[PDB]
Amino acid sequence: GSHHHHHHGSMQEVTMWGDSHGVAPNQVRRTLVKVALSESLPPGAKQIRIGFSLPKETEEKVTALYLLVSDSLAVRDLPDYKGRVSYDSFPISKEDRTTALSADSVAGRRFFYLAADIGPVASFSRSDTLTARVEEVAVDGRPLPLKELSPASRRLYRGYEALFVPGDGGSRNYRIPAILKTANGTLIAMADRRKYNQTALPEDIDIVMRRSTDGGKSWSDPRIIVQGEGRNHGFGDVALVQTQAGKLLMIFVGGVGLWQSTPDRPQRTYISESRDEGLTWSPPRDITHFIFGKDCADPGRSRWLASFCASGQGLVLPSGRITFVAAIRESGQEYVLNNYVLYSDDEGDTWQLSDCAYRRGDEAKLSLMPDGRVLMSIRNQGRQESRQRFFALSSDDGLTWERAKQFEGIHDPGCNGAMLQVKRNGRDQVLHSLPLGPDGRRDGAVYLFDHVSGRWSAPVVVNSGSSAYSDMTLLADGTIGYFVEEGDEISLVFIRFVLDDLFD
Ligand SMILES: CC(=O)N[C@H]1[C@H]([C@H](O)[C@H](O)CO)O[C@@](O)(C(=O)O)C[C@@H]1O
Ligand SMILES: OC[C@H]1O[C@@H](O)[C@H](O)[C@@H](O)[C@H]1O
Ligand SMILES: OC[C@H]1O[C@@H](O)[C@H](O)[C@@H](O)[C@H]1O
Ligand SMILES: OC[C@H]1O[C@@H](O)[C@H](O)[C@@H](O)[C@H]1O
Repeated sequence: GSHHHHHHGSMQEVTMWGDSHGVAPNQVRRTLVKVALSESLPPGAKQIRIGFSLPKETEEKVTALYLLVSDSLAVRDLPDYKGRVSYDSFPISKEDRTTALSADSVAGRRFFYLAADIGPVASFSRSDTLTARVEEVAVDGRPLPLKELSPASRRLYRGYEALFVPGDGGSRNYRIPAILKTANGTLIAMADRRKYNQTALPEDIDIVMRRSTDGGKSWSDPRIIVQGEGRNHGFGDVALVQTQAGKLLMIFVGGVGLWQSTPDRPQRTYISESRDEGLTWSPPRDITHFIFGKDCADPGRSRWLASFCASGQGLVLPSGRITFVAAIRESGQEYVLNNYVLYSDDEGDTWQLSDCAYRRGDEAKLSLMPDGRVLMSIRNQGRQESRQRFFALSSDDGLTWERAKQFEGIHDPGCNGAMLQVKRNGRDQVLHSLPLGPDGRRDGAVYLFDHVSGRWSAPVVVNSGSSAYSDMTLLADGTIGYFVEEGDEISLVFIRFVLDDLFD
């Protein structure tokens, strides 16, 4: 083995991890440091003592400390599991720097969490972070060597909440975030309820929603909107818009996997609408026949094999044209997709396709440029070219397209993300979310592209660690809502900030 293992008895081993998830004001029992014993305290043990450090700056920002003890070693803050993780909570005065528990109180458990309640104040600047470190763990007065695997650094944001966490509602997993703000200010958050594992269609997957009518301060209980009915009969990959008439429209796929779809046995595209701010939804309407396959009225598309619209959001143009970008498989000989805009000029009654927007594309998004042109951002799938994100432009409201290399300059490890057109210090810019990588789904970042200089900013990492798909919206009061896949076993996390919190 990698280490020398002695033969004079059993050896307890202690591992610790500092936490780096984001936080927000007033949150309760936020983990700062996790400590794991390799085995239960031995039968004759009487006490464990944990000593720690916590800088004045962090002390000033918390209202209370605790030691939590659990039989489970959890990834996220213990309240995020809604009781599915059992734990006891032992208060510590915020000024103290040591705490002790009897072995009887520990009751055989191995997992300890130094946690804090967060106060009401913050600057939200890049440097506005919370930290602590466990400095000693002693059993019956005998210290143990600590293996430190990460430092603690929790950034304060104006809002931070995991909206879908593994195990919620009985679903093992969650993926594929979509966020919509309506004109009346309602927030609709949807996801794939990946009930048995984290894998894609053709697994059995449902679509789930939560809603907020207070700007994301509080969220409704999750509701299953579309129920999967078995393998090959699931649903997922939601994108959302609100039409000019006010109705909400969700588009999604169901059925077999993307690469299993064929013209005669497709993975289908469905739409559903809500006329009451997402409280109720119409039964899913299959619109596959407008796109491809056996029932399509255009014989030139009746042998196309598959199509899916990119999860997250579409775009409703000033004209009222409703758009989503589809990635379409035109040949069964190749694992290649081409992008086309799927659009409706009649509030979703009928749907048409643009001319081809991008060859060898993948999930793509739209945004409205200051002068009315439409910008497409296309996922780079298969490490093409220089591993950069791809872009294209339309000046005819999405009907025809030309590649726009002048917008290229950010790396894409091959992942969905989102755009917002913003104005900052009088300048028209694009905010784009993607993982930073490089070459992997790590470090969820945002970048600003300055339209006039044609240059991208350095990235700002919003959420360090494993990070994948993201969607973003602009709240009415100027805040940005950023809805991201955090972690290897994903939770979908809604983070609120203003641009100056990240770029100032
Ligand atoms: C309908 C469908 O399959 N959607 C899935 C897409 C596509 O497979 C790829 O974009 C095709 O290249 O990719 C994911 O698996 C991914 O990369 O995390 C998630 C998403 O659920
Ligand atoms: O023996 C039980 C142990 O409990 C500890 O708290 C103490 O510091 C040790 O000296 C030892 O007495
Ligand atoms: O107010 C009643 C509702 O009626 C619907 O037709 C419309 O989509 C909504 O935006 C809302 O107007
Ligand atoms: O990598 C940093 C973090 O992001 C994920 O990977 C995971 O949930 C955490 O265990 C941690 O590893």
